[PDB]
Amino acid sequence: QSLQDPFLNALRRERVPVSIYLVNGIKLQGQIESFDQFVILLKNTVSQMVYKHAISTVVPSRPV
Amino acid sequence: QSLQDPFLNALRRERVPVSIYLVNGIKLQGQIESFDQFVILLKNTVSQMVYKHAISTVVPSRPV
Amino acid sequence: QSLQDPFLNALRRERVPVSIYLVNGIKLQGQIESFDQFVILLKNTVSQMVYKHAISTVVPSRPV
Amino acid sequence: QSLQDPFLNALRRERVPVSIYLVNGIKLQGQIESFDQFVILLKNTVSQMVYKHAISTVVPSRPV
Amino acid sequence: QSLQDPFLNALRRERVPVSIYLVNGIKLQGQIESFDQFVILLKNTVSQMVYKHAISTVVPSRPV
Amino acid sequence: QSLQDPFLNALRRERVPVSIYLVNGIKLQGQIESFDQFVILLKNTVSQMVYKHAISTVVPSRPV
RNA sequence: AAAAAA
RNA sequence: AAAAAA
RNA sequence: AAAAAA
Repeated sequence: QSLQDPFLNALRRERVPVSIYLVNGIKLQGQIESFDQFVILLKNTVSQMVYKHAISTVVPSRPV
Repeated sequence: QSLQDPFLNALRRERVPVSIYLVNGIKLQGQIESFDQFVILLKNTVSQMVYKHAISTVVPSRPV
Repeated sequence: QSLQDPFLNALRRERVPVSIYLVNGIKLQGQIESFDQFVILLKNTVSQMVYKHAISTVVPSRPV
Repeated sequence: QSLQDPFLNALRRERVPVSIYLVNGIKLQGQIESFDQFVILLKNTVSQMVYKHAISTVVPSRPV
Repeated sequence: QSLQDPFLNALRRERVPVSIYLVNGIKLQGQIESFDQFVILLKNTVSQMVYKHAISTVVPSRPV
Repeated sequence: QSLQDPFLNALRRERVPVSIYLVNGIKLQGQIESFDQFVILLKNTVSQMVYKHAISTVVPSRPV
């Protein structure tokens, strides 16, 4: 089992806007387009690839 | 045996408010809803997913 | 399936200029010549080898 | 075999006060209460869980 | 296969002066003397051991 | 073959004073008493345990 | 120990 | 989101 | 390349 995947899959399904905060404190904003074991694709004006190892937190702008 | 799971599990069941300190010094506050091998679910205004690799310390508010 | 390889591979073939952001905020600019499991080859004035573990994000200049 | 465990077990056994310095330079102080493969429990006024991956050094306040 | 090793082996063979930038932005300069799976030996006035996990980029002072 | 063990082992036996630089720039000074897969034992006023994952470079004072 | 420098 | 504090 | 911002 897991908990990371159902959490991310939910923000993906529901198109909820998230804030992904990186290990350096930088805050990226957009929507989970998709993800795998090591990365998350984050869509704003463009899709960008975010390595998971650089992520602190994934915060939804509203509950799930 | 494990030490991480029992400690985290006790804060979970006992609804103990914790400060989670990140590798960059930032202090997150809330309660542990659940956790898995790589992430912890922290509830305050909302539930954010916190990656364990970004965590320094998990500090209880009261002794457990 | 993978998500990291197809995304990186598309920027490679389509000669798409990318910004690579490091875990320390520094933005590297250039094009992806190639990559493997642990590193990415980035071309600008020269080819530098960038370790994936030092990468936060890989941001395309145009959508892909 | 190992060397990390006999070292920590000694500071635990002997109740020696230690300084654990984190990767961000922060200095935590207390006594090793216990540890496993990934974390160390550090007792001061409260016990807190310190992930090993966030640790630079474990310095005793006196030789072992 | 790989791509990291042929790249480093080339800078080693050809005695090309490199700049190795660390995850903290510090820039070390010298020549790859040798390397393994986890470290690179960098020769200037003295040889020093650089852990790979602390490296951002390996930049040649001229193309390969 | 390994490269890390022979280099570290030579500084150990030859009692060579080394500077150990952390991923945060801090320079530790002393001598290598011993080391294992994950940690290095550094002696100055006392022996501190230094986690390898927190190390950038190990720099000898004299050539070895 | 900056609830966090797109 | 300092093409980068030997 | 801050022997180290509980």
